[PDB]
Amino acid sequence: PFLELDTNLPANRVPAGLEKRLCAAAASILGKPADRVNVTVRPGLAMALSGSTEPCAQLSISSIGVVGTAEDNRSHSAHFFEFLTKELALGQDRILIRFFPLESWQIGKIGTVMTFL
Amino acid sequence: PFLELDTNLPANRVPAGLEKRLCAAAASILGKPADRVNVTVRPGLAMALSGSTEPCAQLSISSIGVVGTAEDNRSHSAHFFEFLTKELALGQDRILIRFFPLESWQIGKIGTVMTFL
Amino acid sequence: PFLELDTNLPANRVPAGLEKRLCAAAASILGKPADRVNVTVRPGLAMALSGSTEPCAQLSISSIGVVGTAEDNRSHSAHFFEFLTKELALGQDRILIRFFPLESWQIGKIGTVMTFL
Repeated sequence: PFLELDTNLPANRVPAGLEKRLCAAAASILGKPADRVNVTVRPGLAMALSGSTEPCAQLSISSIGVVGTAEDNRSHSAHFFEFLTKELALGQDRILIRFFPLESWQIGKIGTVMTFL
Repeated sequence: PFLELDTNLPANRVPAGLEKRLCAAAASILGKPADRVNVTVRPGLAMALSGSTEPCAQLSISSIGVVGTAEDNRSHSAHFFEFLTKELALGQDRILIRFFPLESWQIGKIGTVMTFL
Repeated sequence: PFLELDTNLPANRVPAGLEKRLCAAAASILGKPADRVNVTVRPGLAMALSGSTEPCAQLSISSIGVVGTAEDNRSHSAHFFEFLTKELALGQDRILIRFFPLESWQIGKIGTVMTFL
């Protein structure tokens, strides 16, 4: 899975090790191994969420197979909100998630694509 | 709507309050309330646009319903170019926009997805 | 084409001129002119790739027509991995690519969309 987190928290207010703890959280929530989880955190951005510049975070989750229905994404959403509200000390009104299904022909790995691996 | 702006302008050359003025602009252009507009600005990046590293900006716009046809996106494009060329003091050759339709099962909000709200 | 590169290398460890050399590389690999290539590099991020925070890079490639099959993307992947492993001095285990097809109604250029140009 690919997780990308944009936040207007400065880098020195993002907890040390967040990118590693998010790998372990995503592994349990999405049912994929932690060594196949990829996390990108982009702090110190200028953001408005719901029209407000108070601290906030945007998470994008992309994966093959597991983020492609409302019923699956409702479950994933509940668990990611619990994790992030605690780690970032944000209210649930200050986080949004987007889910993007991927197919194997879209993922370039070790000089080929996943269709052939 | 979700608006993401990448620019090679340094943070101290991006006008103060741009993320808030872009909420109000997007509200009028896309016909959605300003309190449902989300803006992310990422300044100080290394960019080439049309092969050139002169100051430039990339805007991504994602929304349910309203960015899914050529005729709608032509109108949105004209209005966003007018707003951004003035705010950033860039020529129209230095801006590109990408439009991405979303569906309600893709948006995680308050621990669920929008399909159920 | 649109190329977006996220890396946990600090800005002062990314080779000067990478955004320009990536325009020339993408032109040859994707068969589009260098003056239609757009590159965004975001350095200094907090990243884990395959569960590890060692130096790594994520590349996203979006284009009309040329990134929409496994056979095309296998070729593109091989060439981009050769370019990036040398430029960033990373192993092939530390890079992933995502490919995204676009349609002309999604691209805002000079105040319209590409459908009308």
